[PDB]
Amino acid sequence: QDVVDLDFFTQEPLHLVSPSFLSVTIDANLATDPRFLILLGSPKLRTLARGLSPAYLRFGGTKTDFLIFDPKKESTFEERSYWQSQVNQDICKYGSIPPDVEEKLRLEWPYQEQLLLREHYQKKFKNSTYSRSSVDVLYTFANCSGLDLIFGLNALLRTADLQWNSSNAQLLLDYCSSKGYNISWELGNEPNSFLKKADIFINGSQLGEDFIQLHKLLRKSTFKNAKLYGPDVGQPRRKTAKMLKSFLKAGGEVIDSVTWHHYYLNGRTATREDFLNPDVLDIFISSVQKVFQVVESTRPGKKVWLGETSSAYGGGAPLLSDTFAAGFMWLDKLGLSARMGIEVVMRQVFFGAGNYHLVDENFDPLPDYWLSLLFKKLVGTKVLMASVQGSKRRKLRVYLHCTNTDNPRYKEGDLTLYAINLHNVTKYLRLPYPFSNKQVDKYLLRPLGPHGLLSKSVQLNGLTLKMVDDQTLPPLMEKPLRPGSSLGLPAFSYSFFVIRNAKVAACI
Ligand SMILES: *[C@@H]1O[C@H](CO)[C@@H](O[C@@H]2O[C@H](CO)[C@@H](O[C@@H]3O[C@H](CO)[C@@H](O)[C@H](O)[C@@H]3O)[C@H](O)[C@H]2NC(C)=O)[C@H](O)[C@H]1NC(C)=O
Ligand SMILES: *[C@@H]1O[C@H](CO[C@@H]2O[C@@H](C)[C@@H](O)[C@@H](O)[C@@H]2O)[C@@H](O)[C@H](O)[C@H]1NC(C)=O
Ligand SMILES: *[C@@H]1O[C@H](CO)[C@@H](O)[C@H](O)[C@H]1NC(C)=O
Ligand SMILES: *[C@@H]1O[C@H](CO)[C@@H](O)[C@H](O)[C@H]1NC(C)=O
Repeated sequence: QDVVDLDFFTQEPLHLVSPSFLSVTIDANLATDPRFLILLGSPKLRTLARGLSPAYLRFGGTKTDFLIFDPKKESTFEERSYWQSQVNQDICKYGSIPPDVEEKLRLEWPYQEQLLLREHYQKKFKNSTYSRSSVDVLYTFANCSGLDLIFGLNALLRTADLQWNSSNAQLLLDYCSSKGYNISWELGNEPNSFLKKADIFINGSQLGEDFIQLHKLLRKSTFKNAKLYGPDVGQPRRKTAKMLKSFLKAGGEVIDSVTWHHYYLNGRTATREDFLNPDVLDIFISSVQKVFQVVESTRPGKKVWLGETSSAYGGGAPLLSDTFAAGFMWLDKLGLSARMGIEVVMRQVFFGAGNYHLVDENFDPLPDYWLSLLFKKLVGTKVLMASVQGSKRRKLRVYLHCTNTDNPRYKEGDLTLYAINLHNVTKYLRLPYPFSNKQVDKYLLRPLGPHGLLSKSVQLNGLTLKMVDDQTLPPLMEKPLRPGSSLGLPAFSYSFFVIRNAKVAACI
């Protein structure tokens, strides 16, 4: 019997996630050579980013601590040409990249991506500077896409006696004020590895004092209520958890959320079997619990965010992080993050170097994009609970929220269920009373073509998902089911199910 009874716990929300729960990053290394930020002027990338609104866009990464704002930095032919074409034009409606500039940057980009990835793996970072125009590219991309920019400041600018030197930050904050920019801030990226990356050790008490310093600058700015997030530590291995604890004790008062990072695997060694292994999926739960321990003992009730996360570190697992098979880790991470109290999850990366990107080198969406878009359209902020009967929940993983209220097909009280089947056979889910004779809309994702799970193309209810054109996402078409029918989930797949007229009081 491959028929599994669901239990639903709908009486009240377990947690409330932000409307921006599914958020994204742009790696700070896109600014190593700032010409490549102009790729963010693509109308195709804008269309795709808009599909994920509301969301935060976090500009950060290892390079956050090797970037220096220079208000007099010279621009390049690419940058000068891009900005010259936007003059006297509504950039959000009509902005594009000049075709010569677009062609050149796209020819150079695969070399650049190799450089960025190898620089990362060798841990040989140099300081580089970025201009006012670079800031403007990031700001307008985010603003035109309906995203909220979070900008990571360089925490390795240091005085003689090991204190953060805030003078470059001040330059930047003043520039942003003078343009009317609504930006939230971070300081430093993965401070736990500063010793390896820069042979400077900054401990968490000191980093907290640095955050205190920054908060004081933000209070004196024209944007007095700008938000401040930190400390963007790596996942909570012993020394990292100790550093998080000391940081929160010293600087925990001035941060609006606690940010940490997670990757399941080393991209160099990850296997196909690891991507489908529920034991790999389950280790994320240990990371989450350790984080909440540190936070509850120092700043209880403080919001906890995943500030940078994906399948595999080192730029992603080649031939795996950009596939349908990467969806199991991504959907499960969202499911668990919601159910365990994480308020925002920031996906490394929307676009950029690596293959854990949502959108590729030709600005085409990967399967994880489509998964993210369907999640955004269907899943609401109120987290409920589901479970499967029989204590084999490892391979059939289920999550339940109120249906997204912004969705015009659905109404107050409707439920969105989502489910992952990691068995090698089809499973059938039976809804419990009082949801057992309802109209249900199915949204089943399956990979397209001969590579099966390793495909980079995906179908929704048997229709290939593809952008209509550069300005247009497709409709995501439900498959209505017979009332009372069980919910069928093929081997190695994932699906959403919207329970219509469910009338759940908690979702109203
Ligand atoms: C976290 O990092 C800070 C460094 O920013 C450490 O603070 C420093 O700690 C040492 C104590 O071992 C201080 O050295 C002492 O200085 C006094 C003079 O002020 C001198 O009388 C002592 O003989 C000794 O040399 C140093 O001043 C201090 N710096 C600051 C700015 O406070 C801190 O100890 C570290 N904490 C942990 C738990 O690792
Ligand atoms: C499939 O997985 C097996 C273990 O899973 C169990 O058996 C399968 C057929 C389903 O009934 C599932 O619900 C069970 O949890 C492995 O031992 C077996 O080697 C695998 N079979 C194939 C054909 O790959
Ligand atoms: C980067 O520049 C800052 C100040 O401009 C300096 O303190 C730091 O040591 C430099 N680091 C590297 C790795 O070049
Ligand atoms: C901070 O950095 C600025 C700009 O590089 C430098 O001129 C200044 O001396 C530094 N301040 C301290 C307190 O070290």
